Amino acid sequence: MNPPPPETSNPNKPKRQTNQLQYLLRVVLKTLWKHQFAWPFQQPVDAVKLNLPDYYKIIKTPMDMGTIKKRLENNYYWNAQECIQDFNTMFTNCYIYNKPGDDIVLMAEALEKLFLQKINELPTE
Ligand SMILES: CN1C(=O)c2cccc3c2C1=Cc1cccnc1N3Cc1cccc(C(N)=O)c1
Repeated sequence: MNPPPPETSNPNKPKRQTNQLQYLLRVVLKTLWKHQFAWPFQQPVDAVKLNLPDYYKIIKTPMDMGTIKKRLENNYYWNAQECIQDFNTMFTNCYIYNKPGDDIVLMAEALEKLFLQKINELPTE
């Protein structure tokens, strides 16, 4: 059964736009989105649809690139490190819910490498 998805707006949280956050949307997220292994990570896990009633019994801080995309579009984040933390949470959730060698884990591993390649150098202020 599904919890509400993570928030993509929060009016008591201050917003910011930075060159690095713009890059995280235009380059990092929008490029990873197109990778052949991106599809599991483009939306919150629908545990009812996928018949994973344990998913949210294990994963307590869910995160996905659909949520990240919407947060970037809303200027939800204060800085690039906050957004990077959401990507890292998404990858780590996959490793936590699954185990080494699983197909979904191989997909996350490849996407994580591409993510790190792209954030290795960010634009400056
Ligand atoms: C983030 N996420 C998981 O952690 C996870 C664990 C098991 C199953 C899924 C996911 C998943 C996202 C997901 C999104 C859309 C449709 N289905 C999803 N699936 C199907 C799948 C993907 C790859 C391999 C298998 C398999 N068991 O071979 C099954």
